[PDB]
Amino acid sequence: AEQRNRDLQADNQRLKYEVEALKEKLEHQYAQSYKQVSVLEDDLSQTRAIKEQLHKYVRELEQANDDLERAKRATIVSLEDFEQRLNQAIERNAFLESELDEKESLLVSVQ
Amino acid sequence: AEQRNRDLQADNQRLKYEVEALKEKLEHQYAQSYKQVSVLEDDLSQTRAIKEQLHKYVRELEQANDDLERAKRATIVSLEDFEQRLNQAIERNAFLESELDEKESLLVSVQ
Amino acid sequence: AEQRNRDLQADNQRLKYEVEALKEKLEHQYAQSYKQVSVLEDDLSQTRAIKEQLHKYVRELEQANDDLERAKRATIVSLEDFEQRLNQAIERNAFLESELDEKESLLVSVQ
Amino acid sequence: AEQRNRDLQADNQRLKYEVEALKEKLEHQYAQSYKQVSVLEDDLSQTRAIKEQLHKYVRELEQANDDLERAKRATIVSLEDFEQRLNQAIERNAFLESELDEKESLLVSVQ
Ligand SMILES: [Hg+2]
Ligand SMILES: [Hg+2]
Repeated sequence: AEQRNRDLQADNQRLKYEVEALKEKLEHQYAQSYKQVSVLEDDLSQTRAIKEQLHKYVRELEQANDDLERAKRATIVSLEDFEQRLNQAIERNAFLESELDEKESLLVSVQ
Repeated sequence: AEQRNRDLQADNQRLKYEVEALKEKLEHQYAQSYKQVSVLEDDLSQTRAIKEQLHKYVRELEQANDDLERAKRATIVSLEDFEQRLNQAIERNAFLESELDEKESLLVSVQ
Repeated sequence: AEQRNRDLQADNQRLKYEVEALKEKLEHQYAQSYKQVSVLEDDLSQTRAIKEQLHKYVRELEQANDDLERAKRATIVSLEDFEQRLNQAIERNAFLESELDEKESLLVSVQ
Repeated sequence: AEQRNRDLQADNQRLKYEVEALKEKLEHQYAQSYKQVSVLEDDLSQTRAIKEQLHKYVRELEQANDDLERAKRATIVSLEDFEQRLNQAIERNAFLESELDEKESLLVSVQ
């Protein structure tokens, strides 16, 4: 009965000190995890920001590809209208030349 | 005087032939130049037609050069508009990279 | 003295429970923090890869752009060469006109 | 008698001056005809020369045109290469965007 009291007293003090030690590991572990979660949350913010920028980046490359398309069509068509004009000049020149052939036929008959 | 008759009649006959043959040489000529005049008139009409055609040729060349300047502008402008969209994407890319380094800085501290 | 042993035993049982639940909490928190840090370390190497890819691959666009500008500059040069030739064709033709004006007045003079 | 001798003389003198008047009409016709044929021959030679010049010069414009077409096509090849590279960039950066979405999910899950 007294033996038992003694040893209950001894186990009581052991377990109180164990509880105190663990409450302290838990407080360290906590402070730790709050700090980690701080950066996780920062990482989430910054990540979603970067994902929206990448999405804008894809949209912008698409727009550049549309403008490239337009450039290609603008140069070809502009150069095509020019050609129809030069072809009209070349055609007039071929006529000038046939008329010179007829003048030549005229002059070469002379004596 | 009789010696003189057979002589002057003999010599007026020679002149009559000379006249006859000069009238034929003049007629060769009068006919050759009649044709040449005709060719000359025709040459004048054809040279006038050819200068009018040459005038139309210069108007076409002049328009063709106008249209080529047109095509220069349309090519340069449309490609400049592409470049402005391309530069915009490239700027977006530069900014992504800057955000990723901001994020790398955040995470290098993790341990 | 019996009551005293009962009181202490019940104290000692509540302390032993508190000890198990503290150790259980510490473990489960250790394990969760551990899993968070792995995530962030993985996010670090991934960020470094993404930044290096965007650097490499933007270079490929500026390089195609370099090749575009070169081709475009050659197109302008050729356009401008062609404009010079057209200016010169115009001037030559002007001189041909004057010379045909000269033939006409000659034709008009000998007719 | 002597009356006839005078008579034949009036005819003789009348014929020498006919021969004179004819010889001079012939001379003026040759001055004239030479002037005409001279102009026609020179025109024939000038006409052939003008035809050569027009032909050489239209062939320069046509060569300049080929050269411009040559630079144009290299520009379109450049631009088509660049379209392929933008299409490749659109796909790559949509891949990266997906990676970031997957990372965001993982960061959420680990809280
Ligand atoms: Hg957040
Ligand atoms: Hg890495």
